[PDB]
Parts: sequence; C-alpha cells; structure tokens
Amino acid sequence: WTATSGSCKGRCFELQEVGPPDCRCDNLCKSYSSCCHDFDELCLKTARGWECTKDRCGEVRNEENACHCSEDCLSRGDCCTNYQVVCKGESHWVDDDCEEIKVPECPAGFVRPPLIIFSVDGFRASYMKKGSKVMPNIEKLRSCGTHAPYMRPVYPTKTFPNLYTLATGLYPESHGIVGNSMYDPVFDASFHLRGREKFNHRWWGGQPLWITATKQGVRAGTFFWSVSIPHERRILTILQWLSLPDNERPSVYAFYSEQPDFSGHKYGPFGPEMTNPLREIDKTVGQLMDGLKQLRLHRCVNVIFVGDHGMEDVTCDRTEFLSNYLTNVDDITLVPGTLGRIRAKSINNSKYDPKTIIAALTCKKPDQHFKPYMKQHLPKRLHYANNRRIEDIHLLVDRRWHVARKPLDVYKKCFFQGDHGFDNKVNSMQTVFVGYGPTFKYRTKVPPFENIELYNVMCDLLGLKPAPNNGTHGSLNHLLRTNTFRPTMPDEVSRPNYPGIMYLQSEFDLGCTCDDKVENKLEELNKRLHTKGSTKERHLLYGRPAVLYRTSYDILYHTDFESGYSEIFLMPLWTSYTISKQAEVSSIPEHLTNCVRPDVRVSPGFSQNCLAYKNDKQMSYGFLFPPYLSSSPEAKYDAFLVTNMVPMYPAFKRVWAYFQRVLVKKYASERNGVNVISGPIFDYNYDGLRDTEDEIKQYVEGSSIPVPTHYYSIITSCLDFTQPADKCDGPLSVSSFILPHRPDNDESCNSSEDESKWVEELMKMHTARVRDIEHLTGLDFYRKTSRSYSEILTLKTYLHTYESE
Ligand SMILES: *[C@@H]1O[C@H](CO)[C@@H](O[C@@H]2O[C@H](CO)[C@@H](O[C@@H]3O[C@H](CO[C@H]4O[C@H](CO)[C@@H](O)[C@H](O[C@H]5O[C@H](CO)[C@@H](O)[C@H](O)[C@@H]5O[C@H]5O[C@H](CO)[C@@H](O)[C@H](O)[C@@H]5O)[C@@H]4O)[C@@H](O)[C@H](O[C@H]4O[C@H](CO)[C@@H](O)[C@H](O)[C@@H]4O[C@H]4O[C@H](CO)[C@@H](O)[C@H](O)[C@@H]4O)[C@@H]3O)[C@H](O)[C@H]2NC(C)=O)[C@H](O)[C@H]1NC(C)=O
Ligand SMILES: CC(=O)N1CCC(c2ccc3ncc(CC(=O)N(C)Cc4ccc(Cl)c(Cl)c4)c(=O)n3c2)CC1
Ligand SMILES: [Ca+2]
Ligand SMILES: [Ca+2]
Ligand code: NA
Ligand code: NA
Ligand SMILES: [Zn+2]
Repeated sequence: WTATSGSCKGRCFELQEVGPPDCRCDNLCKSYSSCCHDFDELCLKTARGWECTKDRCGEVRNEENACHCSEDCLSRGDCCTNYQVVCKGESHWVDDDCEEIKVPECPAGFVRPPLIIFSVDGFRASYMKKGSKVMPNIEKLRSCGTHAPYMRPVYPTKTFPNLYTLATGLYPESHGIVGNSMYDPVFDASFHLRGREKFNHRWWGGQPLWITATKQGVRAGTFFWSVSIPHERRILTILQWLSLPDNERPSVYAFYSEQPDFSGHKYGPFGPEMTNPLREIDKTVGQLMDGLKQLRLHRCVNVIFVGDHGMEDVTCDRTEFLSNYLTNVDDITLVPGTLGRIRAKSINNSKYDPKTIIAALTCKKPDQHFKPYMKQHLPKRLHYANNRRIEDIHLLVDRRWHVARKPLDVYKKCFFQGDHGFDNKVNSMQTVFVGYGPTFKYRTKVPPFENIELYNVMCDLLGLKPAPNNGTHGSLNHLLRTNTFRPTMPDEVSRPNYPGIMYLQSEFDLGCTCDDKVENKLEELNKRLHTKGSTKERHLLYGRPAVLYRTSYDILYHTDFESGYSEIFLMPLWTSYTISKQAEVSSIPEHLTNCVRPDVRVSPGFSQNCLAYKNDKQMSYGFLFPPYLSSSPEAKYDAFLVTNMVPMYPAFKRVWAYFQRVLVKKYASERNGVNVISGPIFDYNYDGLRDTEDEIKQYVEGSSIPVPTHYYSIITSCLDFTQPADKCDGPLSVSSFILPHRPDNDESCNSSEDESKWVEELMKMHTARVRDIEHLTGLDFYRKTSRSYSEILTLKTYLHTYESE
C-alpha cells in the first residue's frame, strides 16, 4: 500500500528514496507505481516541448513549461538545452572544433570532475562506423576522446547481466544476475523482465559503483531509470542535479537509453528503420553536451558512452525445437531463445536424468544449431557456471538462431528480426566504448577490452577504492591521462627447490620401462650444464612463473624445456619451452613408444608410476613438453621423464597429440618462433579458481595421481614478428587456451574425421586469457620482461577470439 496523497512539491527527482507507505518522487517511483499523486503534473512537465525558439527568448518564466528560456534559467539550472544557442548566439557543442582537455576546467566548488555514464542498450560495435554519418555528436566524442574499436560484453549477452557487470566489475556468476530470467532454488523464487520480484535486493550481489562511491563519501544514486520517463526529461534531470549546491550534488550520474535495442529487435541490426533511432540517440547526446557547455562543465566532466551488447539477425524460422529431439519434453523447463538452460519441471520426478537429456541433444542432426553442455564443460572464458541460478544443462546456440521447447511457444508467443544473448566472442554481440574528458586521453584508440574492466576505471575516475572484482586493475591504464593505478606484482609465496641428482635408478619401483640403456667428456659436461640451467634463458623467456600459494615444488631444467614440478600433485604446474621458426618436428622412435624414465632428481615417493596407468583402463598419459619437438635424438630422452608425464584420457590424447605434433610448429612458423607454457588445471567445483588437494574428485585408479579437469597452454611471441620470439625487443603477442580434459570428443561432432578437420576448431572455442589461467592455477606469469607492468596486465587480459573484422 502507498499513501499517494502526499506531494512532490519541491521534491521532483529527489535523490534519497523515501520509505513506504510514504509516496515517492524519485526517478524510480513509476516502476513501483508509488509516485505521489502530483508527480506527473510537477515532475513530468511537457508544455511547449524541449527546445527554445526565437520568440521564447527572454520570456517571462512560466513554471508550467518543460524547460525555460527566460533570463533566469541559467541561475535556476533549468534552461532547455539549446537555450544559449537559440537565445545567446552560442554554437552547439558538436559544431566546435575539438580541443584537447589537458586539465579539468571546472567551476568553483567542484571537488573532482563528475562522471557521466551514458548507457545505450543494444548498441552494436559496428554502428560507430556504419552509422557515423548520422551521429555527429557521438562521432565527435569518439574521434576526440579515447575509444576502442569494440568492447566485449559478458555472457550471456543480455541487458541485465551486462549492465550489472558494468556497475560491479563482476562476472554474472558472481553478481548473481545470470540472465534476464532466473529461478533461484534456495529462495524458491523467480526473477523476470516483466514484474517486481526483480526489484528485491536479494538478487543483486556484489557492490555496484553507486554503493562503492556512497561508502567512500562520493555522492551517487542508482543508475536505473523508469521506462516512462522520456529521455529529454532524463537529461534535464541530470543537468538540474549538476546545478545542486556543492554539498548536495552527486559526483556520478547515469543516463540509460532503451534504444537502439528496442528497434533492433523489431527491425534487425541494420534494418532501414534503424537510422532514426541512431539519429535520436545522437540528438540526446547533443542535448547533454550542450547542457554541459551551458553549465561550463563540458571540459570538466568525464563522459563514458558505453553499450551493454550488440544485436544479430534472428527470425522465428531459425528456431530449433527440443520436441524434435526429446521424448520427455514435458518433463523439462527450458529458459529459451539465444541460449538454453534446462532443468527438471518437477523435483518430485526421480525419472528425470540429465545424462539422457544431454545424449539426446548431442550431434543428432547434421546442421544442428545449438550444442548441449553440462555447465562445468562450457568454455572457461565464459565464466558461466558457479551460481545456483545457472542450470546444470546449458545450450550454446549458434549466432542467428533460437532454441525453444515446442513450436507452439514460437507462434502462440513472426514479429522480430533481431536478438542477442549469444557467446560473447561473437562479432555481432560486441558493443561500444568511448571515454571523453579531462581524465581520458585525447584522440586515442585503445585495443578492444572486456566490460568487466570498466568498474575499476570508473573507480579511478572518481578517486575510489574498488570493491573486489573480476577486472585486472591497471590493465586499462592506457585509456587514462592521469589517475592511473599503479599496481605492484603480487609476492611469490612458495620458493622452488632446485634438486640435483639424489636417487639411484634402482630406488624406483614405478613399473616403468625404457629402452635407454644404449650408452664422452666433450658432451658429458654439456649435458650437466643443461640440467643446471644453461639453456634456461632460451626456454624461460619471461622469468619463472611465481607460485602464489603455499606448496612444495621443484624447478627441473633440461636442454629443451624447464618445469615447475609439484611434489603434491605429482606433476608439473607449468612446463616452459621455446620453439624457433627453424625447429624440426620428429617422431617418437619405435624403441621409445612406451618409454617412461625415472627422474633421479625427484624421489620415488614424489613420482607418478606406470603401473597405475596400466591398471586404469580408462586413463592413459601424455607429456607436457612434446617429444616431437626435441632438439636432438639425445635430448629426446628427457621428454620421457616421469616428471614430464600427465594423465590423459585416450580421447583427449588425440587433441593433445595433434596440438603438439602439428600446431605448435605451425604457430612457430607463422609467428617467427613461439614460447609455450603448458600445464594442468584442476577446477572440480567449477569456480574458475585453482582447486586445493582436498577438492580433487578423480585420481588415476589406485593412486594419488590427480586427474586435471583441463590442460592449458600460453603461446607467446613478438608482436613485431620480424623479430624471433627469443630475441624480441618490444611488445609481446599471446594466445592461450584452456582445453577441457574430457573422456570423449562428444563436443566435436566431426571427431570421427582426421584431427586436421576438428581439433583447431575445438581449441578456438576454448581460447582463454592468461588471467583466466592465472586464476585457475595460482601462478603469476610474465614476471621478468622488459615491458611496463600495466602493459603486461593488458597482455594478460587479451583474448584471441578467432573472429573476422
Ligand atoms: C570474481 O571476483 C569475485 C569478487 O572478488 C570473486 O568472488 C569472491 O570469491 C571468494 C572465494 O570463492 C569469496 O570469498 C568467500 O566469501 C564468503 C563470504 O561471502 C559473503 O560475503 C561477501 C563479501 O561482502 C559477499 O560478496 C558474498 O556474496 C555472494 O553470496 C551472496 C548470497 O549468497 C550473493 O548475493 C552474491 O552474488 C555472491 O554470490 C557469489 O559468491 C558465492 C560465494 O561467496 C557463490 O556461492 C555464488 O554462487 C556466487 O558466485 C557473501 O554474501 C566466505 O564465507 C568464504 O569463506 C569460506 O571458504 C573458505 C575457503 O578459503 C574457508 O576457509 C572458510 O572456512 C569458509 O568455509 C566455510 O563455509 C563453507 C560454505 O558453506 C563450508 O563448506 C566450510 O566447511 C566452512 O564452514 C570465502 O572467503 C567471495 O564471497 C566472492 N565474492 C563475490 C561477490 O562473488 C570471484 O572468485 C572472481 N572470479 C574469478 C574467476 O576470479
Ligand atoms: C540493485 C538495486 O539497487 N535495486 C533497487 C532498484 C531495483 C529496480 C527498481 C526499479 C527499476 N526500474 C526500471 C528498471 C530498468 C532499468 O533501469 N534498466 C533496464 C537500465 C539499467 C541501468 C543500470 C543497471 Cl545496473 C541495470 Cl541492471 C539496468 C530497473 O532495473 N529497475 C530496478 C533493482 C534492484
Ligand atoms: Ca540490452
Ligand atoms: Ca576450483
Ligand atoms: Na590405462
Ligand atoms: Na565427436
Ligand atoms: Zn534486447
């Protein structure tokens, strides 16, 4: 109940929401149907429209008008945004030449440059070039400020998960807004686009920027807006708030536009009907900039122009139906459209079986336009699993398609021509970022980056300490003129042991065999030097990785590779090796096919054993440094050390062997050498973070050898590929992957074919940032380079996406 007979006189767009049952006058009151009776009359004035005309100039103030053109309007802070242009001979902001903003040029009483975040829904990245001729204000922001060619949203590429990511710096799995529609089984409650459950604070986790600011003494309301408040009134409200007294005035503001998304759904991303909404959003930007220019704030405020996701062509005819795959379609609940989430319709049905659902949805139709996954098997770069609101069964839908349960869902709901929500690496899903103001750089293009990084930058713009989040603070320092954050590298927690030769061959009883008994003081000293680290500068190019947790591990040197060998997990945490452009690929010699060799630097008690693999009929093994890339027949023996062995399902060995035998050399050829760091990952609780020992769910049968859930590789070379990877003077280039260690290749529908037709496609899907591997391993890479730390943080956040232009 709301006692709506209170009044909004003197309270229009008040910043502090008043508590029930008292009636409200803030920018969200309409959403709750709780505005005071006179909110429309007092707060949503529309008389005479939004623009001054010549006849209105110097008018007698009429308090009924939407905005004013009377002489007093500047001091009242309520002129129409074009007042100075029409009445005082001034230019529109868009018509002024851009001039570098070297320092904030702020009115007296401004303690810091305010931040205005201008969020556009469904603003696809390519609109910035394709729509440029119809968006002059946005084009000026872009060209004069700092811009990226595109910004990567989070998955799913839907509004609420992305806007809340922008506000918190958190993945959806961590902030809790994992879709536009959700069921929380603990709450037993549902969150929907339409309705009010979504207003309950229990859905919304993390700490959004307005709370971070308020806690630290910086005034900031929430960034939401009731949909019925017209954009011109939103802009005038922002400008009026900026005219508040110093002690009352916020330092951060948010404008939101539902366009161009609303039209994009109706017309497609590039429908001819899309030009008008782009023109209209541009005109709103120009109202804001003219309004700031009026207030003498146009060289004081930092403005961020940012989107939540892009927009793809999607029509009703491109729908896959689960009723064409499943017997039991009535026993499931599906969250449908551009992604699928499946759970049981009833928790009382004990005949519901996820295994049978997945199998019925796997590679059943030749051109099948979705792929089922158990959530832990989704690409780790999506960071979409560690939340109870994310159903165990997920469907990754191909761009341009939908999934639905039954055909009647689609015609008892063709209307629409656009949609979004797909994998966040998809080109059509990318969105925009421009920063303009004194704290951003001038006429600067930055590489594409992820929206999870922006919360830290907004905190830097405002002088705030960010709450713990998923950005990498410092990775976007290159966007900023000043206010950079100067991080220090984390401290190494565990220092390595450097074992020498400490065991005789006969101390080992590992059940391993090797034909290595086939027997010079020239090369004997040489092999000793290799074991003490003489080739280490070739194979460890960027320093040893730091271990950021407490553990026991050994550094092991070899002619062709270096590794950090865990005494606890019985295998390397990392193995590092460089392959030059001139490297030759060789075979595993016949006599060495089943060779495994005890490592006399590491105790039998801290070694794997071959008997465990013989007995585990499901599990085989591979090697981290590939024997195929040995520098000489003699060095090849090191590759068969038991300390280089890792457990691998036979189905995974098909993937791994092709990567090692074919793809590393291909990359070295293309990139002018590569440095490779490879290793295991254990993430049985799918939280994106390194497992401790007591979280491991699977071991090689009868042993303490833990089975990785994934294998990673980080592949580094010189950005200037005229220089070899091992003699690079400047910036680096990286690509990485986190491959799921699965006992089948059911994910790859073409896996019966030669590896040349499916393995690289799998790897591309499981592309990763170095930072993702850092979280999953507790290792810190690139500790010893010639590059600035912020540049290295940017490098660690890079994702190689394998998309076109
Ligand atoms: C992305 O960045 C984020 C932010 O840094 C990273 O997330 C952090 O990761 C930490 C480790 O997973 C985690 O720290 C834990 O916090 C527990 C206290 O949590 C509450 O308080 C914080 C701080 O205000 C708050 O943010 C939390 O918010 C979560 O939960 C609410 C509601 O439940 C949600 O609204 C909100 O969205 C958020 O949910 C997300 O996180 C939770 C986990 O906290 C997930 O379950 C959700 O699915 C969702 O992802 C909380 O309100 C604290 O209790 C933990 O300590 C336990 O674990 C340690 C191990 O070190 C152990 O030693 C302790 O004894 C203790 O164990 C006891 O409890 C166990 C569970 O019952 C039990 O099994 C034991 O036997 C013990 O009794 C721990 O310190 C931190 O909360 C999150 N923060 C956020 C916001 O998500 C994220 O890792 C980054 N991602 C990547 C990939 O890098
Ligand atoms: C967490 C919190 O403080 N809550 C209290 C307010 C509550 C809430 C009440 C009213 C409301 N009315 C309209 C919208 C639509 C909207 O504003 N948009 C689509 C833009 C937008 C802008 C910024 C962000 Cl971060 C997002 Cl996700 C969406 C909205 O979402 N509303 C929400 C939510 C919980
Ligand atoms: Ca949106
Ligand atoms: Ca984990
Ligand atoms: Na075996
Ligand atoms: Na297959
Ligand atoms: Zn939309």
